[PDB]
Amino acid sequence: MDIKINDITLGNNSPFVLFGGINVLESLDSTLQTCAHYVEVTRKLGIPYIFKASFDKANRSSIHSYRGVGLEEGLKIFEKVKAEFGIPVITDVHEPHQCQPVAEVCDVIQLPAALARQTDLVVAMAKTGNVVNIKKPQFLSPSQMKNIVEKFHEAGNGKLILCERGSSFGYDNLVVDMLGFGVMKQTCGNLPVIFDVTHSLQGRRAQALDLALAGMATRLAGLFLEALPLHLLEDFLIRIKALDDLIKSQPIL
Amino acid sequence: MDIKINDITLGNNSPFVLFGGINVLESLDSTLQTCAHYVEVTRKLGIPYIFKASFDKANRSSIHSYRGVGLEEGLKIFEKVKAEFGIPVITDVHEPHQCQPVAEVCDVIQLPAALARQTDLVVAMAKTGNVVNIKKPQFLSPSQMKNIVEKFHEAGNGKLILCERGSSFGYDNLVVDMLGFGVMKQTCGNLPVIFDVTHSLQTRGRRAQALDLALAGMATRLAGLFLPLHLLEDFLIRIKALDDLIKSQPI
Amino acid sequence: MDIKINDITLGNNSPFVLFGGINVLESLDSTLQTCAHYVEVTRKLGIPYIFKASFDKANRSSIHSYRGVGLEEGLKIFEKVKAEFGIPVITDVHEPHQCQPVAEVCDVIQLPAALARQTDLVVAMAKTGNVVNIKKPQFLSPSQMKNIVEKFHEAGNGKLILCERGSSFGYDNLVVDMLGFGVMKQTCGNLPVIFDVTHSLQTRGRRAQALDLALAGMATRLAGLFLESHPALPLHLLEDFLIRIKALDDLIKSQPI
Amino acid sequence: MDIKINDITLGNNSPFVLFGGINVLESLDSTLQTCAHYVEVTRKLGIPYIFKASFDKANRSSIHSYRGVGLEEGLKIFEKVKAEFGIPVITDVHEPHQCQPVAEVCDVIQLPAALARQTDLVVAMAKTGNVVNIKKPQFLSPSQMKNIVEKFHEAGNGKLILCERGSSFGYDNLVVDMLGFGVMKQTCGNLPVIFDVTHSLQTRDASGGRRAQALDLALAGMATRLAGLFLESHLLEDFLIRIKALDDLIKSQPIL
Ligand SMILES: [Cl-]
Ligand SMILES: [Cl-]
Ligand code: NA
Repeated sequence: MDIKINDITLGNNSPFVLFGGINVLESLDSTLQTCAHYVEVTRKLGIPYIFKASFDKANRSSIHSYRGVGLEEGLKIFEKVKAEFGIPVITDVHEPHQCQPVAEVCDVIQLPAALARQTDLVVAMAKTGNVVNIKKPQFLSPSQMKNIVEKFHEAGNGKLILCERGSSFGYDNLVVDMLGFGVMKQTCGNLPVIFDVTHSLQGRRAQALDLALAGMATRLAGLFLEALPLHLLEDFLIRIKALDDLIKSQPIL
Repeated sequence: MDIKINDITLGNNSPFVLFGGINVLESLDSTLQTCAHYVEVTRKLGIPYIFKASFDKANRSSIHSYRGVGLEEGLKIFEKVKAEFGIPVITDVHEPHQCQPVAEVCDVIQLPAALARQTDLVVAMAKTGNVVNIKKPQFLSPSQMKNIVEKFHEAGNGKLILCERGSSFGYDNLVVDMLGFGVMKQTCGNLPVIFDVTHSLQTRGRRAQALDLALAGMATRLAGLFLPLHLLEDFLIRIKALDDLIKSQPI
Repeated sequence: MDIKINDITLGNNSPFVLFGGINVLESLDSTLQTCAHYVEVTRKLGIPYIFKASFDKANRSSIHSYRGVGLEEGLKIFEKVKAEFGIPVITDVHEPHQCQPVAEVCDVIQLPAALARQTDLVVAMAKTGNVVNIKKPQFLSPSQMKNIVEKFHEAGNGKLILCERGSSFGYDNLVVDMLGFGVMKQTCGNLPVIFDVTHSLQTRGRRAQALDLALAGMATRLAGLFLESHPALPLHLLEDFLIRIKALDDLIKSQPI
Repeated sequence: MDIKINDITLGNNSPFVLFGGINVLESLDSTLQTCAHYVEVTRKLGIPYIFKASFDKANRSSIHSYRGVGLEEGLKIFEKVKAEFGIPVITDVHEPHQCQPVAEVCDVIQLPAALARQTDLVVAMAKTGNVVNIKKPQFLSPSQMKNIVEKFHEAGNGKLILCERGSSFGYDNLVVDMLGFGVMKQTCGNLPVIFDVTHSLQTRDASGGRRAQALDLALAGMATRLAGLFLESHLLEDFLIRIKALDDLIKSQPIL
C-alpha cells in the first residue's frame, strides 16, 4: 500500500524517500540553512525529500539540555520551511494534547519508540487522520508491529509508516535484522517501511553506508537519517540512489 | 543506602520487603480483599509489605479494553487501603501532571520502564520528594542505570529504588542477568535494588519457575521482591528462609 | 588481499564467487548432475564457481541418521567432479588425520564452525598449505575472528577466507549483523569474506527470505556467496536468484571505495 | 536420577559436589600439591570433591600454549592422585581414540562444549560406560540438551551430567539463565546438573572485583538446587563456606 504525502508517493515499490534534517529545532536561520542544503542536494539527484526535526526532545542527555524551541515556535518554523521550500515535514509528538496542533501543520507525525504502546497517544494520533510514522522499539520483534498497526486501524487510521531502528543485542549494542523488513511487510499489509540507519548505529561513514545499502537492498520505501556530516550528503545519496534505482527497477517475482 | 518508608527499612542489607498486590485497580471490595490476604500472610511470616496496584493500564489490548478505575477513584481506593491496613502503597504514574496528586497519597511512585528516559516525567516525579521506584527497561544495561539516577539527583531527589525486570534476549524473550544486581549496586551508590520476578517471566509449571528465579535473584542480596492451594504463603516461606540466610552472612 | 584458486581471483573487490553445491555427498550420479547444473548456470552468467559438498555429516540428531559417502568414496567423487568440469572444489574436514588426504584432492578445505578453536585441527589444516575457509561460529564476534586468523598465521598459512554464517540471538535463532563484514575486513587484513546465507536462515516463502538476506549482505561488498540448493533453495530457482545477486554485485563493485 | 561415583552420590537432591583442580597437567609434584590443597579444604568442610585437570587441552588460545603432559603421563598422574587421596577424577577428551584408555583411569570423562554434537565422539564416550559430563555449548538452548542426552542413550550410556556454562548474549558477553537449570531437569529425566561458574564469567569486566561476582553468580545458580559446582583455573575456603551454607539450606527443604 502506498501513501501520498502531497506530491510524493511513499511505498515499498516506489523510489526511496529521504527523511532527514536536524535533531532539535534551535533557530529559524540555522534550520532554513540546513534544510536548504538537503533540498538542493535532493533536487539535483531527483530524490523525494521530507524535512525532519524535533521541537520538543523528550529524552535529553541531561535534564536542562535545551528541549528545542517548543510547540508554538516549532510549528512556526515548520510553516516557514513548508512555505520556503514546498516540501513535507515530519516531527514527533509526546502527548495526546500535542497531536491536533502538530498535525494541522506537519505532514507526518511520529510516534516515539518509547511511547509506541501508550494507547492514549496512539488513539489521539490516529484521530488526527494524519500520516503516522511508527518508530519500532528496539526490544519489540517485527511480528509485534502488527499489534500496533491493529490499534491504529481500530482507531480509524491506516496511513501508517513503519520505521526500523535496530534490535537490542546483548548490552548496549544494536543489530539490524535484515529479515525483519520482510516480516513487517508480510504481516502489516505491505505498509511503507523505512529505515532509520542513524539510530541503528550506536570510520562511522563507511558503517552508515554499508548498513544503509544493506537495508535498501531489501526493497524499502525510504531512508531516515540524522551523525552524517552535511557536505558528504551528496556522495552518500548518490550511492543509495544507485542501489535503490537498481533494486526498484527489477520486478519482485 | 537505606530508605525508610514509614516504619519499614528498605535496603540491600535489610530483611527483604515484598511489594505485591494486583495488576490494575478494578473495585474497592476486590482490592481490599486481595490486600487483606497479602497482609495476613506477610504478617504471620514477619515480612514487611507494601501494597501495589495500577490505577490505569497504559497499554491496552484494544483501544477498547478496560483502562482501570482512573486517578481520582484510584487514589480514593489507595486512601482506604492505607486507612484499613496501615501499610505503605506503591503505584505507577504516566504523565507529569499526575505526579503531585498521586504522591500526596501513595508512599512510593513508580517510573514505568517505557518512560524511564522521559525527562519531564523524571523531573516531575523528582520534585514530589517521594520515594521513587525506577523500573529498569529491558533494553537498558545495568551500567546505564546511573544516568537515570544522576537525573533524579540533579532534580533534587535521592530516595530511589532500582527495579530489575529482565533484559531482552532475542525476540519476545527475556533473561535475567544475575550479575546486573551487583553492577547496579556498585555504580549507583548502593541504592535499594528490588527484583520484579513476575515481569521477568511473562514471556515464558510457571510456579516452579517463579520460585527458582526469585531464589536465584535474592541469593545476590537484595532489598526486595516485587510480584485449595496456598501458593503465596508456600512461596514466601522459601524466599524468607533464603533471604534470612543470605543477610546473616557478612559481605 | 586476494587469493587465487586456479584461474579464479577471490577478493572483496573482485566479482563475487559462488560456492555452491549440495549438503552431503550421496551418489556419484546425483552429484555430477547437480554440479553440471551449477556449472552451466554460472558459466552462462559469467560467475566464477567452486563446487561444495560434505563427504560426512558429523553432527546429526540421531546416531543412525544418514551421514553420507565417507572420505574414501567422497574423494573419488571430488576427483571425478574436477576431471569432468575443471573447477575447484571445497569440502569440510573434521579430524587432523583427514587434512592431508583431503587437501591432495580438494582446492579449499573448510574448518567447521564447531571446531574453529580446536588447535590441533587448525595446525593440521594450516600445514597442508591449501586455501582454507573458516566458518565463523555463531557465538563468536567478528572482532574475535582475528584470533583464529592469528593461529593460522602462527602455523604458516595465510590463504584464509572468512565465512559469515549468522550470530546467536536469544535461544534457537540467528541474526546476521551486516556491520560484522566490515569489522572482519578491518581487523583481519582484508582477507576475502564470504556469506553463507543458507545456514544463516535454517532457524527461520523461504526463497524471498534468502534473496533479501543475500542481497543485503552482498551490498556490503563481499568476495563471495556460499549456499545450498536441493533437487536449501530449490535448484530450479538458481538462475533467477543468481541474476539478481550478480546485478547488485556488479553495481556495488563498480563504485569506488 | 543420582549417579554414584565411587563413594560419592551426585544428584540434584544431594549435597553439592565440587569439581575443581588445575587447568592443564604439568607435573606430578605440582598436581599432587594443588590437589592436596583442594582435598584439605573440602575435607575440613565435609564437601565431596572430584579433582579436575586436562592432560591434552585441545582448545587453548595459542597453538603453542602447553596442552599438557599428554595421555600416557597424564593417566599416570591421575592414577597417583587416586591412589594418594582416594578421590574420583575428571578430564576432558577430544578424540574418539582417547576415550577408552582415559576411561580406564578417569572416573568422569568430559565432552567439550564445542564438540558436543560430534556424533563420533559422543558414541566413543558412551561406549566407555563411564560417567560423562556434558558441557552445554553457549549457543545451545537448554531444551536442546535432550537431543544430546538421547544420542548417549541410543549409544547405551545413561550416566550423564549436564554442565551449564552460560549463553551467548550479544557479542562477547555471556549470561546465565537461571531458568535453564529447571528446563534441563524437566526435559532430561532429572539428570545431575552442575554449574561451571568460571567460564560463565571470564567475558565480564573488572569493592568486589571478580571474587564478588563469582560468588553472586554461584549462589544464584545453587539456589536453584543443583548437583554440583565446577570451577576452572585463603579464598577457596571462604568461598566454599558460603556456597555450602546456601546449598545446605536448599537441600534440607523438600522440593514439593
Ligand atoms: Cl527522529
Ligand atoms: Cl557448510
Ligand atoms: Na498535517
